[PDB]
Amino acid sequence: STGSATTTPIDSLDDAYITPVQIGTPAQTLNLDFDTGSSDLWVFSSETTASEVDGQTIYTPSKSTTAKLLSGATWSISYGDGSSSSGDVYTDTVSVGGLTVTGQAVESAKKVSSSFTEDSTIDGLLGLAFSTLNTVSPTQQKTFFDNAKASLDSPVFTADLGYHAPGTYNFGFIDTTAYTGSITYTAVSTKQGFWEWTSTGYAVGSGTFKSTSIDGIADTGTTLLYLPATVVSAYWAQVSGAKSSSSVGGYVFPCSATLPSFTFGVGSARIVIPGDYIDFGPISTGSSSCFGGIQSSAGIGINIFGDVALKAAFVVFNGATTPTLGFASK
Repeated sequence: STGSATTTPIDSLDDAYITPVQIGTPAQTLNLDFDTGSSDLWVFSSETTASEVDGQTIYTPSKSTTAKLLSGATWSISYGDGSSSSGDVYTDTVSVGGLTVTGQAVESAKKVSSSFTEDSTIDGLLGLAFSTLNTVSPTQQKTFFDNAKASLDSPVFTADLGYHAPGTYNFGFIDTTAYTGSITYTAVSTKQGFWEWTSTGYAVGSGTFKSTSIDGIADTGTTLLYLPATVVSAYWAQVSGAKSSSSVGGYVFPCSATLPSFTFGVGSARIVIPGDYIDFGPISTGSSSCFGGIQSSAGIGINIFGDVALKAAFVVFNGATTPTLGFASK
């Protein structure tokens, strides 16, 4: 089997991407944030505290004839951005773009933090990291991809995120018309539960490529590119007037600037992020200072190849016996 669904930026800055997902019988369609950096499929629901729901579409398990409460199961997750959610657990039928899993754990939120309430465009998350990170207790549950894997034509999924434009998540096949050149595959460590790999270096604009190992994670649920302070300083040094702002919490730059591109290495191959992908717009409404899309990972403990990097590439998440990651230009 295969599945294919279109993923769409939630706003004009590509702050995140949403993909429609069918849950239950009859289908309830929710727009979920596909997140290769986490492993819980959770949704706003009829159980969510009412004051915490502000425009999201909710899953109502009582209206799904295939929903079954998973007895005694709860979940609670806290994300790197400070947001969180928690609740109970049903199993139900879940379909993405024509691909169907019966018995998928659907984590129904009783509580969400303020940032989720404030984002009316995200109905929940669909985790695509490794199932060892799933938070369901006392019996950990499998991700949608883990459940679908054995049925897929090939044990893979692909992310093709657009810049200011729709894109595609495919399960079970590689669309060889979706990228240019070849796909370069690189090794993955699953020891932290992530799609963790080692970039071979970077360049800023037309500058010299610096060979240096950058360990980090391919994370479709993180907006920006988080890289070591030395690399981020080298990038923003090329932008007249850019500086690191303590009040804003990262590098900012004059909105009148034209940004240089940023290149990262995948083996001997190179992915080029165009400069405009690095512009996240005014720091506050009406400001002429703009937020940068490359920021330091120094306070994180891990580098994050988020959407800024991934949307410059066609990305294969290869769930073969030994998982690997593939990147092609597009």
